[PDB]
Amino acid sequence: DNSYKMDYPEMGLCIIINNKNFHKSTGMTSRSGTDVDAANLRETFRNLKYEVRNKNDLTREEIVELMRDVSKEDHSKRSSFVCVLLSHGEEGIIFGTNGPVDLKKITNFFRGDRCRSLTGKPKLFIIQACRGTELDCGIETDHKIPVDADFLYAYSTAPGYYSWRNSKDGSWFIQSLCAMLKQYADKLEFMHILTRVNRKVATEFESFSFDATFHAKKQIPCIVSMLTKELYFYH
Amino acid sequence: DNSYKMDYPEMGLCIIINNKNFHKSTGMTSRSGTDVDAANLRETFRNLKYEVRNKNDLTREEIVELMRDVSKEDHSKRSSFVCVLLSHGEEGIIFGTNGPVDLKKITNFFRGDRCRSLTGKPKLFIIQACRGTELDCGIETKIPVDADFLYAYSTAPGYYSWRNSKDGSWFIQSLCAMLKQYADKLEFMHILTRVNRKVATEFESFSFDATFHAKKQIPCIVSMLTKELYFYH
Repeated sequence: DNSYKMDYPEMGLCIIINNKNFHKSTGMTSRSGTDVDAANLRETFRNLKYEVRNKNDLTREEIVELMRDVSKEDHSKRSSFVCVLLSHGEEGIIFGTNGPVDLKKITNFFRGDRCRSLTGKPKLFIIQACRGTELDCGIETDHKIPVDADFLYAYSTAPGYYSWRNSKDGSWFIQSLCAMLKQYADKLEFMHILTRVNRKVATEFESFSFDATFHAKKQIPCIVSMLTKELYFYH
Repeated sequence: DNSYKMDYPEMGLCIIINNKNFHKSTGMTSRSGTDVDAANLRETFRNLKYEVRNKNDLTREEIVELMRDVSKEDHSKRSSFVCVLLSHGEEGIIFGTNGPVDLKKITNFFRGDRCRSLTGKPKLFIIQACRGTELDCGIETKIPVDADFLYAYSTAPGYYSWRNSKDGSWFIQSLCAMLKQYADKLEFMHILTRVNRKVATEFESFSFDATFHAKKQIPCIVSMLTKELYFYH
């Protein structure tokens, strides 16, 4: 038994929180091309057999609340839990429409002692948001368990860095995560899928700008795993 | 391709920074039994065919200076790079014998653009050090310059890291055990996943004082790798 039990009646919920438009008081631009991401996500996870629920333009208060409700549901019949966050952010932070929520505040609702029906089941958080402003110039070659266990955070960039979005095909990371889940969810283990995602983002993408500052910029996502087991979507 | 090229003339360097004794001005206590870890790590990585270099009780300047030099070597004929840190720490920082060093400072020496002979090769950083003071109560029952890095932390962000003076630290004890048993079989991520399960299930703190009793720990895999990693073939 080196892999999670994924043959529970349901695979689980998959909450997509999609933030496109922010209050004038924040002074944050609208996130163009994000609805593409939310639609790609919804289809991908439907196919994996997740119970998808899309939420658009949520406030900081609305995020906490939705996470509170979802955490208090009964996940006994559910294999796992997934939560995708699409928005602006900084290191450790995602923005609701009216301002910042600490990621740790949304994730703690699910800590193995606050959501018993998820204990020992994989908690997955996919985060498409900036973790800072650094830009990657690239380089040429062309029993008891810990309450913090069973979490996986799949960030779109390295700590400190900007996360790139294309207005037409959505964010680099989500685009690549979906393509890769569709292609490999039936064969590969989840780390190996996210690893392939890393290569796709790292090698197939390069920013374009009339501004040399913002031009030719690269990106690598960042996989963060406190999973105790192998994770396969198929049985 | 899917897997890193691990058939260069050499596996690579495995630098082990092991700090036991700290300077009086630090107020820091000595890290009893840490040598057990350093020893264990030495045998393990030697058996993985790495050129192992052990360093004991380095200052913050010495650590930075050591990393700077290693990053300036020619790693052309080397498959990967490994550096293990055994010391006191805080979120994002490890301790020299005489004070703090930002981790980001030591890793930056090996950024794809600063260590050109390591570009496209796995850079592994294994960190046995606190990332804060929190205790876990537990519960019932062209490429990017930041690419090809992996961090094997002993704990989750914000948390303390447990060590047994005699038997070795929970994490390094489990890592070494797991590498010994599986480096010839599994891909690295899956090894480290076994490390998590092992630390999470097999270890539990004991104290006469409730504050410190029955505490748990989970390690934290941070991967910006772009390929699978097999220590063989």
